[PDB]
Amino acid sequence: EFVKEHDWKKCDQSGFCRRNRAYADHALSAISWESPYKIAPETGSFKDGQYQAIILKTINDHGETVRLPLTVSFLESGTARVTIDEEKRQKGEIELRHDSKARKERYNEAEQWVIVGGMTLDKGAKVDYEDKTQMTVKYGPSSKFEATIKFAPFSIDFKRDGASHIKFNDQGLLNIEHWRPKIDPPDDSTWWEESFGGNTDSKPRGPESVGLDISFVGYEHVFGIPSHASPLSLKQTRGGEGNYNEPYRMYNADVFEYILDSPMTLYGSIPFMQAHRKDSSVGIFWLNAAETWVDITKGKDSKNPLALGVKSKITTRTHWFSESGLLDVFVFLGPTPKDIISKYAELTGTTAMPQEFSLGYHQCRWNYVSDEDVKDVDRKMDKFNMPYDVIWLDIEYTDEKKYFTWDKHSFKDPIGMGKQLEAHGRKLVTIIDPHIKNTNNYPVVDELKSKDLAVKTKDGSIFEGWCWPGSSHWIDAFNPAAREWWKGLFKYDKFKGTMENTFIWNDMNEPSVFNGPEVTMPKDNLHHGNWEHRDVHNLNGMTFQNATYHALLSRKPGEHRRPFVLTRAFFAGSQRLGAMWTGDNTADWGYLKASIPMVLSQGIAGFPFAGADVGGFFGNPDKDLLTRWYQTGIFYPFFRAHAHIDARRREPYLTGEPYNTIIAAALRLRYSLLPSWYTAFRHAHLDGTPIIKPMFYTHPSEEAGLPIDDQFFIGNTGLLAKPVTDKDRTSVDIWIPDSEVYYDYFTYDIISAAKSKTATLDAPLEKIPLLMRGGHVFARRDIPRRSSALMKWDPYTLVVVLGNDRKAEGDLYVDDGDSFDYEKGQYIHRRFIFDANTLTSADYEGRDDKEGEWLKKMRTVNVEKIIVVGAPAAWKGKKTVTVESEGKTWAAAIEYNPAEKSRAAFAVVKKVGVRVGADFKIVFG
Ligand SMILES: [Cl-]
Ligand SMILES: [Cl-]
Repeated sequence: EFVKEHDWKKCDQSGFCRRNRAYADHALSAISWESPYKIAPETGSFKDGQYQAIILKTINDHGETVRLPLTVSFLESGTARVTIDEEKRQKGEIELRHDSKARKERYNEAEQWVIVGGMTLDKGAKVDYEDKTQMTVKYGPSSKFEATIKFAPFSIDFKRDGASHIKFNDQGLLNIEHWRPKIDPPDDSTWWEESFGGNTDSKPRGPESVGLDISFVGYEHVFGIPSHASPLSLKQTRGGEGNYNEPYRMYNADVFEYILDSPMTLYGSIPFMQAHRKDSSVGIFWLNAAETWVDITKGKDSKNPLALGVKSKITTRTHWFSESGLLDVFVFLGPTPKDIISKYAELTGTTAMPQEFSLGYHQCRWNYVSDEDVKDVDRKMDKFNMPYDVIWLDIEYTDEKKYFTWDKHSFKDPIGMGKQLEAHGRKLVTIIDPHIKNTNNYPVVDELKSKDLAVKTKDGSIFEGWCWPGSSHWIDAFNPAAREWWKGLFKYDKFKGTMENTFIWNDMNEPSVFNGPEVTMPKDNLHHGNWEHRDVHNLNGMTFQNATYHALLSRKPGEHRRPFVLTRAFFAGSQRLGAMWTGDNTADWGYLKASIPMVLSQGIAGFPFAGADVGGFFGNPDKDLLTRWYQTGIFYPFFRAHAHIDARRREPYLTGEPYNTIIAAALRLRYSLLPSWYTAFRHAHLDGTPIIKPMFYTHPSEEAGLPIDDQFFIGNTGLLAKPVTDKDRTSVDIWIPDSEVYYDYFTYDIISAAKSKTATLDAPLEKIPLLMRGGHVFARRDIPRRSSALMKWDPYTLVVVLGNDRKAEGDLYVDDGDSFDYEKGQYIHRRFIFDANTLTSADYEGRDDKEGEWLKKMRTVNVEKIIVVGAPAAWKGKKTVTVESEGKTWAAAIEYNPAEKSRAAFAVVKKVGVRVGADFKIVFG
């Protein structure tokens, strides 16, 4: 590695963070503090779902003002948007220092990058009341939501169900740093040039941060703003036992040996926060791409939040501030977690339909050293009956760190290697990063430069800095021209050695710059549009993943298929583009434990296709740690083992017995559940539903679930997992959320019924703690195969899990896994309902029964086995069920097994013989 001992700005070393914390400190200390911002009421108009007005900020004691245009939008979804800009900058009436050509206006293209829907204004929104001091707009479903805009001082309260839920500027922390010239007087130490990390930011605009206090009234838990090594329920940041002392930071960065339990930034940022309490949820999305900090405090609503004499109800106070751009905030009023995340996904995108194979097990390290190493690992996985889908090539596969090349010594036959993988339906993933080596005899860099596709410096020169290849330039993927050029580099006939099973890993896209400040670009670099790097930093990774995504749609004439791209850096909207992982984690138990809250936070922030490196990246995991890590990793939506260059080889067959057998059983469970995992991804695509779901999401009425972040439900299955993540543990305590019956997935032991509680479950090394909730049906594939592609035509097993209602529902989505034919209806989506002794299968969307090639071939694929857990006693002695499908009726044998000790009664129907694409009805009893 280049950097050994890294320097990260603490809040006090970030000028605009210092200024905004100081602004908060002053406002909280001041007596009868009034925000110096007022709506000029005569400038206001409401029409057709939108309020527009001028906020006047008073900027000195003479009462001089600047004009800050306000726009409040009320969207058909019931979401609201509040935007504040700065008129002098809209007009261009400022002067940038240093003869800079940077844009004068406040960055206003975050919307262009992030927002894909949800923007229709609600012409049903209406002013309920309006005088010279305030106005209330009714909006949302049946006009149930209200926003009360107070003019002087400016504030907005967002209300429903007879209460305020979210307040803007209640504490008076609104801060829009208006443009000023650099003048010596007739505290400005952070206003202009700032130095850190071996770099001086020329700061041509001076101060321009935007900040606001957002209060969540009556909420004691807030969630989101990934990525951090931190609990799902976010910590306070202004001190106290078990709290942080610095704000959560979002400034995508390459953080060497990142630590646990910290508000420090990691590699990606999604500035979306939710607040949840029993039966009420709200949220905000802060649409800003610049460095952003969020302070969080909790206490009573009184100015001294520890005062006596006041009601105890807790308000969570949050203080958001970004270096530049618009103040631009979306407000979600729920009332459930599912509602909020759905509405957020309508705005920023749902999860892309994945390549099916990408849900399988990925095998990676730094590095497989040759094409022969790759082919050998492939063979050994099969020798050891460990299924996997993809083998990965880290940076040593390239010729001297030039992307779009292969090391000729070590990778002489990449097509041969590809074809070997293709023999089991397996894939290859190759790393490609945004740093393009600055060297002679390299057409990729020649074109990057001559076509003006590289990121620029403060004076418009091509930026140069160091990364893996040494001296490099960076693709400016903000430029559509750069994205279009990038597409051309990936065609199979151009990127020699690649073929139809080759997909792509994007890394170091924060961007990582080894000699740059905080290992990234200078803030005064310039991008396409003449935006400063400060304006757009948190978007950078996403623009690069975007470029690569679009490059993989078609790589030869007539091809049109789903990309698979892994990214390190990301933003709101990256869910449209592929997977993420949590970067360079460490081979230790605390990082295994921490992975679960991190991966959960990803999904509730609308980017669920997420995982952590299995085994941990840095170091050498003990055999038990590695084994437990597989048992956790099979529940990551993105499931990959990876290891640092100095770490011992740890392909899973190297572990030794008994670990090999336990790891193989974990892999087989992941594969068996693939039908249900894929269906979970379908729901993420349809409406932004998380793939693995925390308790707050599934059980919004159960208050005790709010701080729980070590257990989760899988998709739409009712499967409740709590992996073991502690050394030498041989049992686990699972929180049972409700009064439903819960069954051990493996033994059908009844773990709980009738009442929410904590249950202790035996959990030796060989146990994966996994429960099945009553009321659910899920599909699996029992026949073990070497890869997901080799399962494609195999029969399904349905597991029907009954509680006392003897009623259940679930679903199964299947398609060709690769094309966009799903857009034209070429898929199977079954809704399974058990009710009144009958299991039925119907099309999920109610479509009437034109079959393409894939649908036709699926006519050979059946449901063959049904297992009913919690089978009623009345079925005892009955030797058949009656099956009806496609006009034919027949008996199928059923085996009834009575309850025994704590094991549930269960019944098994074998050789059901019904095609999965057809309606059916099966009557029991
Ligand atoms: Cl002005
Ligand atoms: Cl749910």
